[PDB]
Amino acid sequence: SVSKGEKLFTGVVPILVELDGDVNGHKFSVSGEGEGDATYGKMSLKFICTTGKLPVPWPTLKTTLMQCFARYPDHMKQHDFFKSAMPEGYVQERTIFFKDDGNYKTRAEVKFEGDTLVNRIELKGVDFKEDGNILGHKLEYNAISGNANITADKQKNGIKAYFTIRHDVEDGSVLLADHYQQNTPIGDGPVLLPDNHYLSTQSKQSKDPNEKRDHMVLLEFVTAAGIPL
Repeated sequence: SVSKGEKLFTGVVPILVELDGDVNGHKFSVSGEGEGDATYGKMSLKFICTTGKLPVPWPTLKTTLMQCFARYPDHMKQHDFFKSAMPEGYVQERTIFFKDDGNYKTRAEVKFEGDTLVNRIELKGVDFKEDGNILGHKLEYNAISGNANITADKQKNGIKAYFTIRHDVEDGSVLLADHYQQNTPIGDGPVLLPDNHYLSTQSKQSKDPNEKRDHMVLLEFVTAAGIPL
């Protein structure tokens, strides 16, 4: 027996995201909603800080706030761990090390609740500088793109990923955010353990002009690559 989780993604899937965060004791929550269309690698999303002003920059939360919506080429479909874990889902854990600043540790469960793909997340950040580029809100609000490298993790029946995001800082410098990721299935069914490959993300990031809450609107396109036909 093999998984049939990928069949859950052939159409447009509603998305719901919930995050509770605590960075240097500053607590906050974020909710998000939108839709995923994995056939085209697409997600349309809007996130809102439900506790008032977000105490860290939106760009620092982007990667934390659903690699199951990636478009895998037909010739790479046997390497799509993320959909194979569905509907029971996966746990996604990261540590994100911000160069010369603190780190985020995140734990998420990504799974279906009925027809909705839900991403529930805890985030804890420690050791940040109150006057640094993060807690001081010195990061440009601009889209991020680029690659997430994926490798099998057979010992955990899952995957690992690694990549670094280069956040633009308002002084023209770059803040490097070194990501280390581990995903494990929640259910006990069959999963796909991939050969090495990457996910490439193209993003367009905006504000809703009528929205008074602190928020972020994204249009993301994510494609698997790195294995030749």
